[PDB]
Amino acid sequence: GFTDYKVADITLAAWGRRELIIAESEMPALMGLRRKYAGQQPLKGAKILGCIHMTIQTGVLIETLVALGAEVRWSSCNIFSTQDQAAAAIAAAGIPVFAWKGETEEEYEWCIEQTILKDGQPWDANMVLDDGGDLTEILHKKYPQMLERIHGITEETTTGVHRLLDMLKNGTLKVPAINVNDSVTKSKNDNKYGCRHSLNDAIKRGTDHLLSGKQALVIGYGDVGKGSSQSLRQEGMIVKVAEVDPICAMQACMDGFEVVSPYKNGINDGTEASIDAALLGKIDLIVTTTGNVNVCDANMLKALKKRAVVCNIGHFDNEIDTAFMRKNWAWEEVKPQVHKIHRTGKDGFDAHNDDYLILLAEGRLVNLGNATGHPSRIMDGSFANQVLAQIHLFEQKYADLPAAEKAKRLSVEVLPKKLDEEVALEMVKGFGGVVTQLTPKQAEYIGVSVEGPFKPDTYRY
Amino acid sequence: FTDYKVADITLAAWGRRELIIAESEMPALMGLRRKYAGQQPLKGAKILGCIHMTIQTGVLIETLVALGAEVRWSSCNIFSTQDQAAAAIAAAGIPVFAWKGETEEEYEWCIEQTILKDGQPWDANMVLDDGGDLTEILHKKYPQMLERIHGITEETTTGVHRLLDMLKNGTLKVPAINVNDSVTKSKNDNKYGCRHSLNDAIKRGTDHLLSGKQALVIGYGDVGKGSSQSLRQEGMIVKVAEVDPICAMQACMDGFEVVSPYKNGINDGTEASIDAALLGKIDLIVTTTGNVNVCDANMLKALKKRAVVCNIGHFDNEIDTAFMRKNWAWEEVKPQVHKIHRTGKDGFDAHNDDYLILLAEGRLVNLGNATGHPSRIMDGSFANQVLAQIHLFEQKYADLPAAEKAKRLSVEVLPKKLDEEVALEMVKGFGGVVTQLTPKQAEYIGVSVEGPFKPDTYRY
Amino acid sequence: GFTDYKVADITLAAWGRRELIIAESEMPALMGLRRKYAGQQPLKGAKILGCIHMTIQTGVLIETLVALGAEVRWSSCNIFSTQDQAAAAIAAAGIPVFAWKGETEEEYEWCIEQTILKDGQPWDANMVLDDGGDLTEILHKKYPQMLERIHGITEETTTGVHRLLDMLKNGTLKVPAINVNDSVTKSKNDNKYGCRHSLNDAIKRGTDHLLSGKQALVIGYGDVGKGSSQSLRQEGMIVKVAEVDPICAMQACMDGFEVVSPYKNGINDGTEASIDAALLGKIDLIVTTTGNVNVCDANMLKALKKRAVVCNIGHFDNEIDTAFMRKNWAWEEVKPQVHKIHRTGKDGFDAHNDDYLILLAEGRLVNLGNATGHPSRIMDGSFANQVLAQIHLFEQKYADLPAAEKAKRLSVEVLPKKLDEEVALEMVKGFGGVVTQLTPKQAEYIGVSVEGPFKPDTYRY
Amino acid sequence: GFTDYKVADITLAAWGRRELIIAESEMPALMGLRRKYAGQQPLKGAKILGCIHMTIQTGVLIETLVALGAEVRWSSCNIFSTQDQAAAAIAAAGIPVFAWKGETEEEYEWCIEQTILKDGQPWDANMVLDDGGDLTEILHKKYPQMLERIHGITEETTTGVHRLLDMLKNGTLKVPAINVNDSVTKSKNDNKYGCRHSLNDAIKRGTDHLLSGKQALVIGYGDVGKGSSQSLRQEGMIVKVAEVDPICAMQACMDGFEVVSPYKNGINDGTEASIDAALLGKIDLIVTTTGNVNVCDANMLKALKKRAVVCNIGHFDNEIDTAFMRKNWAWEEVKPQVHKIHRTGKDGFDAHNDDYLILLAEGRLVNLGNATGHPSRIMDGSFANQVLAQIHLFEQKYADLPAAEKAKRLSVEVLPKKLDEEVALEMVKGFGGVVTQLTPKQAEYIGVSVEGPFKPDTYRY
Ligand SMILES: NC(=O)c1ccc[n+]([C@@H]2O[C@H](COP(=O)([O-])OP(=O)(O)OC[C@H]3O[C@@H](n4cnc5c(N)ncnc54)[C@H](O)[C@@H]3O)[C@@H](O)[C@H]2O)c1
Ligand SMILES: NC(=O)c1ccc[n+]([C@@H]2O[C@H](COP(=O)([O-])OP(=O)(O)OC[C@H]3O[C@@H](n4cnc5c(N)ncnc54)[C@H](O)[C@@H]3O)[C@@H](O)[C@H]2O)c1
Ligand SMILES: NC(=O)c1ccc[n+]([C@@H]2O[C@H](COP(=O)([O-])OP(=O)(O)OC[C@H]3O[C@@H](n4cnc5c(N)ncnc54)[C@H](O)[C@@H]3O)[C@@H](O)[C@H]2O)c1
Ligand SMILES: NC(=O)c1ccc[n+]([C@@H]2O[C@H](COP(=O)([O-])OP(=O)(O)OC[C@H]3O[C@@H](n4cnc5c(N)ncnc54)[C@H](O)[C@@H]3O)[C@@H](O)[C@H]2O)c1
Ligand SMILES: Nc1ncnc2c1ncn2[C@@H]1O[C@H](CO)[C@@H](O)[C@H]1O
Ligand SMILES: [Hg+2]
Ligand SMILES: [Hg+2]
Ligand SMILES: [Hg+2]
Ligand SMILES: [Hg+2]
Ligand SMILES: [Hg+2]
Ligand SMILES: [Hg+2]
Ligand SMILES: [Hg+2]
Ligand SMILES: [Hg+2]
Ligand SMILES: [Hg+2]
Ligand SMILES: [Hg+2]
Repeated sequence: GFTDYKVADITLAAWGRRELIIAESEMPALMGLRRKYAGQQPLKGAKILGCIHMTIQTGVLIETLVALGAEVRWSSCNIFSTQDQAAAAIAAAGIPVFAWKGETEEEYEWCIEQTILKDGQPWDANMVLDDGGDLTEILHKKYPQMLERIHGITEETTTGVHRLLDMLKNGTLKVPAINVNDSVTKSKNDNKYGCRHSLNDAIKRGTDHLLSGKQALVIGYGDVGKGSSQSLRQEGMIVKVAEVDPICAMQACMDGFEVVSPYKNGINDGTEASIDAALLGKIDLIVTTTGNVNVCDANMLKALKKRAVVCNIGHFDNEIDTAFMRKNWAWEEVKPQVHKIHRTGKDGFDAHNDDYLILLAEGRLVNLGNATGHPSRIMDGSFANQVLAQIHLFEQKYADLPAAEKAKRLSVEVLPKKLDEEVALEMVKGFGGVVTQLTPKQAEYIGVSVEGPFKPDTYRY
Repeated sequence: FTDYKVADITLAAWGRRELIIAESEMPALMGLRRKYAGQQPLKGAKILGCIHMTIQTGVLIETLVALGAEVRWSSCNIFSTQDQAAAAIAAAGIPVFAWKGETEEEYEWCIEQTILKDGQPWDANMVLDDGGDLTEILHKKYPQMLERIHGITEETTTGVHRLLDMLKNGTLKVPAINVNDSVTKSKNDNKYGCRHSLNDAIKRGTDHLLSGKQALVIGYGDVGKGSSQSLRQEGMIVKVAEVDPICAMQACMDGFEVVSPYKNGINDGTEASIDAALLGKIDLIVTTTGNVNVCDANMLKALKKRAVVCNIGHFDNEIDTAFMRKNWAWEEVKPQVHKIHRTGKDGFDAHNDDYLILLAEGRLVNLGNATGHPSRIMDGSFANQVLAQIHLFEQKYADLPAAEKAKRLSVEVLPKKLDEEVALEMVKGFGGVVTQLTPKQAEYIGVSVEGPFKPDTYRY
Repeated sequence: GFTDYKVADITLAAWGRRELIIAESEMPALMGLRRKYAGQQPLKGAKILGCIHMTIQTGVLIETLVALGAEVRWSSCNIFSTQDQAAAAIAAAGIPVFAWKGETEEEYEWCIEQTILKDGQPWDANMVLDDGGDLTEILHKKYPQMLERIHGITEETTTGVHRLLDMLKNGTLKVPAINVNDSVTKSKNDNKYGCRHSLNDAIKRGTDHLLSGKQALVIGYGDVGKGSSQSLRQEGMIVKVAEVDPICAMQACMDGFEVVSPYKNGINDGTEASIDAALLGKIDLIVTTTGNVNVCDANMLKALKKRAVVCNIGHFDNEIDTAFMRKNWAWEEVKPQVHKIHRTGKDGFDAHNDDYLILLAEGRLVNLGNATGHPSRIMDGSFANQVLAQIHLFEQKYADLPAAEKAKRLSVEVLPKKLDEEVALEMVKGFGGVVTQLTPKQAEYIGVSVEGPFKPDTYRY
Repeated sequence: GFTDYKVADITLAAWGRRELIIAESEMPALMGLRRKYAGQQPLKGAKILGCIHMTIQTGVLIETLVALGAEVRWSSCNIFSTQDQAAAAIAAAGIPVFAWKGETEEEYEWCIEQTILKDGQPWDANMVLDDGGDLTEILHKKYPQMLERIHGITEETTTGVHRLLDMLKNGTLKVPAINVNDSVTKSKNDNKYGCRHSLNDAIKRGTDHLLSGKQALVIGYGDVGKGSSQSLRQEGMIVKVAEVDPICAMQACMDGFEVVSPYKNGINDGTEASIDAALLGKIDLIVTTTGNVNVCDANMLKALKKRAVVCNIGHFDNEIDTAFMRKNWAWEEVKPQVHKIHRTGKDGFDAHNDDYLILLAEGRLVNLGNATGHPSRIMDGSFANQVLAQIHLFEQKYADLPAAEKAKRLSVEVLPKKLDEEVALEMVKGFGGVVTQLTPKQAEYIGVSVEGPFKPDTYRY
């Protein structure tokens, strides 16, 4: 008689379970942790609030946490990112999950509240696993009594880590966090290769456009921008890159991309006159990758080539000024998470109008909104880090420390390099890769253990 | 002017024509030349320099001199000098001791001619090093000169490793700047420089088709990443070896098969541990590690007939060339190309089929068989070298009280703001246009509109 | 009260129409023909039996034939290739179409029969548009009388053209044909670049597998093999290629692939001992591209690495020995067109068994079965050629010619190079591409017209 | 006392011989022919006039002809293409060769005449091996009596075949020819992948310029322009392509290039105003690949970005208007085959002038002029076809045919596909590739012999 969940359709569970059984075979780092630690039950007593895209990959993460002893209550961190078969399979396993594809904002907030509250009162949570910081913010603003008994936060993504550091700087962070994003087996695997796999995927599923021979503009060349640029260049797009960071721009030039600004001399006045209309009038596809605000602005949207695709793969939809488009232009749904936005005006359009843009996932993360996000074998790295981070903070028991002892551990830290390497090794073995073992003489020559770690903490890979 | 030794001074006019082209390819370095000419920030600097005597190094040397410095220069490798570059520098009245094809004895004699002027220690007060050989000779043989030296700026991964070892052991006597770990060095030169120059060197030495053939790249650090791409972009089927599982994961995701020369990755020192089936299919092996003996005698015995062997790490002992010199007959094809006949030491059949081709006698192949990295890439490295010389010279460490010294005795990198300023001049060189953050966006991500744009933790 | 159709769900018509309007914007060659010829109605009196994948792209073709004066009756040429929203939109425009995704063989045969018959009697067809030759063969074997009134066949694909050339050599071909496949703007566009876009697309939709770092074997390196190999390599697969043709093998080597045989020394002795078990045990993905029979045989399937994906992008499913798999192994449906094939035997599978292969689209064309086939901007070339071919053979009126005139025109021919060039020019202008105009001096220098054709008939591009 | 040669430096022979011995190991098709035919001496009595770039590769070809029984007299077909060590090694083997790197035009013509004449009178030539048609033209215009006793011409390159086809159409061709260029193992090997190898090679040797991140324009997208574009794109250049052939242009778009014209709307109006000065002012590198005249004209050269590199890889230097630059601008030699062309005027220049172009090889084929041309393993295919073509025409003995029989055989033909396949098979084996053998059932299914040929003559690969 399990009823503590809300999903689109519980009858999708058998399909979900079939896809989780496949995903386990694609996630050797995560299933290596499930096997190594099952006997010790390192998360026995852990009560984890989780807010991360309710995908098949997240299903394998949740079932690993539970297999190691945890109880969880789960929600998705985006209105369009749930895979309803994954949510159904987790609910069918007796796990509280509140998530469906195509939530309203009001439904999204309700789902997070259903994880925080059990039977109308605060759950006895003692751990947080977050992607983006929405759940972390809600606890700090609305449930400070709950944070007293929470040992830590493990945060998936660049934007969430930024939010945590902002809190730590202001003295408002209440519990220590692990920056899961900045493991190399997360940042330089998931953020880059995941977007390489999933950006072109999402654009094909939404539009079935040919990409070969068409013009793209990628805004940003961080980890997401580098993967996104490759996703499109490998398909034969002519890609131009925009950046504010000249080091990232230098990489884009060396990687074979032209570096351009939407604005004349890179100076945005706020005026239409500052827009490079000739440049934007040639672009078939714009992708935002920044974690910043209004990097695809109203004046750019007005200047884009007719019938251009617009999408965002950064964490939050405000990278694109979709509010401007909702206020001024007519939205025609092609199919779910695909809109033609008619620049002829707000009330009504001609069905054969040529002056439209195609917006994917209403500006929300397009890989998860229009496809299935990153593949299992990539999310293996991110989620093996999540499990190690949950074990570490749970074992430290911050909530039970005296005040003077809390003050010494209240930090946002990354996992040790040795753990990042042990995750990587399982990922390499999963490809059938064979790492060389250093001879004792070689290990002495370069000043490392045969076991590693192999690099200094300053190393950038 | 006679205070120099080069292959042929008559090559000076050609070297000057190529320096004028290189200046047009090096906007970051020429931007510094123009920004700081007025102030003469290196007036009174006396720089001992030991780095590959190429056209690119010529532009560095003339930048230092234009900013007020005096220099004395040698190459840090027996095969890396461009004789036209060394001639142009000598013709400009700068002391330089370098030629392509030095013996080891000539190599040591060149470094000693920088250290000594007219038979006595030069009054040197700055060091610019690539690989640590000059640093090491000053510490072991000329410790007194180090009492008047304000610091060392070190170019390469291997040299920085040697500096950090000295610092660990308390033997380092002057502070150093790790130039290698600017992003506009490590993630520019080490990677993209090898992408440009490895296939260049192979083609000039052998003129072999690369497309369709099998390569093994040992290492997947910055040099191994660039080397793998140099080969893959030509259509090679590239396999990668690594001891670092994170670097191996990157190779797998970059589309390479990750393999070991040894069964299960375990080198037990015996022939039985060699994966003979794997090595018997390899047409090209490239070492990129900065480690010792990563292409060993048993690997060399197992390689496919007529495989090419080369090293692009700093030192020749990545490959066991000593083994080949002791066991096998060397046939010079042309300078820096040898066929190594596996049939015996004291002769070979001119038509023997059982040989390897060794490039640059196992020394850095890009510089030995071609011209190393291109100007527009070395612009990043060398703009960092100039900023690093200006910083340590302005700090005047040799002139500080003992207590002040002990606090400044470190191996540091340049600040990120300077790395970003070098990158911006490189981007403008390509006609790239960086976007300016709005005040609202700068507030939103918590940075200055001017930068720096990233925390020190950021890996790019 | 139109009712002369059978589709999955007429209510999908509005969605189909939205996608057709987008597809028109992606198909400048085909809509250039619709606009150039509308006034002249060159297919006035044409009654076309068509049997080509009922996709959005085929809808733009159909509505082009109709806009130039044709009547059509339409079936799909594959049980899984129909897009139900495309079939619905065509049914809704009052065109007879018999097609849905997931037909049985019996339902496939029934749909072809509904195009051939109108009200229980042979339709007064006078033109055939075919893909693969099945409708051509049915007319020749079962409705020979109908071929007396038919002016010609236009055939889309390599396999269909092979079958026509066989009929012509045996004297069994009754009407003239145009080989549409061998326009350069078909064979060197669709067959190659279409499979580049759509093979990785279909594998991602079916499995969501990471491709980067995994081992593929592509059987064949013709136009489909070339595009398929690029589809996988550009995602970071380690691709090996098999071939029987040493010229195509040479091209694969030069393109940077290792050329291997599933068989020791390339010799299939029919025994397990001739299988290269070491090679096949490292393969994560096998793709058949040959148009030949049993190129992924039972012994190969037994030797494949556990959890390998198996698929076919050739015209017919017998490239893979799926009959062996149905007889011997247990099929578990993951979701439509995705089956795990448990190598543990016939009489039950374990949900958690690790010893299975994944078969896509039951061995049928994977790009059309698991995704949407080639994109509109590629099918533009193929379908502009189809329209030109239909116009040409309909204008020649073979059925109306005296016997001695017929004998001189009974051929399998390609379209003239000038029309291939004019299709190409419209495709290039669709990218914003600008061709140079030869000066008269340069035209004279190379022996051509400023207007083209630019190349001799021998030219291979 | 052999003296019947002229080379730069006979002391380079031992170096040339060392490189020939390495080249033999890289040319398995050509050394397979040497082994197959040495016993039968099929070129016993052949007296071959040869005019083809005097490289190491050409050396292996010459020594193969000689090993099969031929005598030759040799010249280079370009003033800058000779490798002096190769010429020295051939002279040291007692073979008449007249060739050095850096000939004047007068020396070039003299070398060809030294092959034609032995001891001041016509040599008893009976075969011709040409690359570009210059020897063929001289024999037709100046030595018709020598053509009476010649059995055939074997022509290497696209430009030479065009010249033969013009002579055949005008009835002026006096002996039959084999078009070697249009073997697939020539045109789709040498012309494409040779230039892929050798273009970037020559640019790096001449300039040592970084190519990554810079802007290129390739004029033409036939076999040489396809290879050239890839040489540059694989280095990270941003490549734009010009074409007059829309089918070639459609290939460029689909391959991921922007297709542009040096002229506004592609139309040369006779004036500077029709030059797209905005486009050319961004180009760092222009490469001509056309076999046409003045495709990089004076007005394009005036508009190019300061410090741009200019080069040609088509057969003749007149692709670029170098006569304009010689008449109007000051040439500064950087080093051999590298000139800075100062656009500030003819008389002199400032050493630090910024307003110059860098011209490679004085506009002569840049791969051979600034590097070593194509590699041995590619030239293997071309030169195996040359040997087969020499055997074929020498065996046919056209010179000895009566007039009525000559008229039936006077043709420009390609080698049969079976021989092109046999060359490709030796090249594939050279890579370690393994071709699959068709089973009898598969051979019947696709209508071919198990031995091949595998494709119809219409097939384009
Ligand atoms: N969709 C996914 O699956 C996914 C995966 C990982 C991360 N993310 C999210 O993607 C975003 C980017 O993450 P990341 O790891 O690449 O961050 P990052 O810091 O590595 O890169 C962002 C880049 O944006 C650039 N930028 C900022 N403002 C700009 C502007 N106005 N114009 C141009 N460039 C500008 C920065 O200079 C920086 O290099 C974050 O919101 C992150 O949480 C999404
Ligand atoms: N030729 C050039 O122009 C050039 C340019 C830059 C640096 N360098 C030199 O190249 C070398 C490498 O520099 P880097 O910056 O790439 O260093 P790095 O530390 O980034 O990379 C070296 C890699 O070698 C790997 N490795 C070590 N031992 C190994 C073994 N036994 N088998 C397999 N892999 C092994 C390490 O795991 C590491 O990832 C250094 O010697 C450096 O000074 C040369
Ligand atoms: N799925 C699609 O959208 C699509 C697109 C175009 C064509 N097609 C179909 O794809 C198939 C191939 O078409 P194509 O145009 O590439 O034909 P093709 O003749 O160009 O190539 C087929 C290749 O298969 C090779 N081959 C044959 N038997 C082989 C074997 N046993 N092992 C290895 N290689 C073998 C041949 O040598 C040949 O090079 C045909 O059935 C055609 O109708 C499908
Ligand atoms: N350097 C080498 O080693 C090498 C190798 C092979 C061939 N070649 C020579 O290269 C040249 C090209 O040979 P190919 O086999 O590529 O010929 P091709 O006929 O395949 O291609 C030449 C292309 O140039 C295009 N073209 C002609 N005029 C043009 C113009 N004004 N603007 C743009 N495009 C234009 C044509 O449309 C055609 O596609 C010939 O001279 C040939 O002899 C040189
Ligand atoms: N399939 C997936 N399942 C769960 N989270 C994912 C998936 N694809 C991408 N993400 C995550 O989305 C985050 C952005 O909210 C990224 O940091 C990444 O770790
Ligand atoms: Hg979340
Ligand atoms: Hg999120
Ligand atoms: Hg750039
Ligand atoms: Hg040095
Ligand atoms: Hg060095
Ligand atoms: Hg791997
Ligand atoms: Hg069909
Ligand atoms: Hg079909
Ligand atoms: Hg010639
Ligand atoms: Hg020639």
